[PDB]
Amino acid sequence: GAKNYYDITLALAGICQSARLVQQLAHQGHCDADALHVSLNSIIDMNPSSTLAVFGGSEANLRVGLETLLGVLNASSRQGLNAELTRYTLSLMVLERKLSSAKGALDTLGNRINGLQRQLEHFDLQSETLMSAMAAIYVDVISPLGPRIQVTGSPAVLQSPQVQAKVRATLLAGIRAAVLWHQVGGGRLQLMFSRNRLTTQAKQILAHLTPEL
Repeated sequence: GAKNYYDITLALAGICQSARLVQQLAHQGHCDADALHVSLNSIIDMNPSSTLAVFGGSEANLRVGLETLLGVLNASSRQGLNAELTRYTLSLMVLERKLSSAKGALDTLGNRINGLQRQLEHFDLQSETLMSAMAAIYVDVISPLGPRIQVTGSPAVLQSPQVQAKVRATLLAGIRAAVLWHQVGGGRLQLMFSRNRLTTQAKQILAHLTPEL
């Protein structure tokens, strides 16, 4: 309800989970299938009753994001594989701010997302058809609002249109988490001023998820 770090940490973890799945897809051509399922579902899972409900109601569904958030906030090379994750997280945050400023854009986005029912009737969420349809929302509605997010990895892997579609759909999940992040009190300054609170909160959730350790 009132602004709190538990909810802000969860929404940031959703942004970071998109960043990490993109990195996996760009280098390997495949990613954590359970995490991708959670992130893609967050796009279509209508009228959530809490922040955690966006991600299916269980903290375990954000494990990838919560681990990623720890390195994005505290790992400080501006280089290495870890720095790719920071670049993607910040680029999604920048693009979301452009989206939320652009008159009519969030309305267009919602209408396009609900229109995925045109294909969901016949095809599963993780199918090529749906991945392509999700990618087209990102490319048609969001990406034009700034210079492209630069995705690198294995150049030949990234030549696959199926990989490109999975990457764009995962970016759309990242934008959707960034909208939530701002709705629950996150933002540029709040992040500058709360890196430890967020880090501590993420490590507490990861401990809660691991009673055997």
